[PDB]
Amino acid sequence: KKNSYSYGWSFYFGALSFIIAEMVGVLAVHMFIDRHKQLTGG
Repeated sequence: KKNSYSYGWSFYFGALSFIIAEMVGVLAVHMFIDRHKQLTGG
């Protein structure tokens, strides 16, 4: 006990990649719904 292990570096890059990929996905759904609403009207 009392080892004080650190999660250090690029494990955080995996975490940031999660956040970035999810923001990408939600913007993709934005593009779908707006692009379909464009061919709705007249």
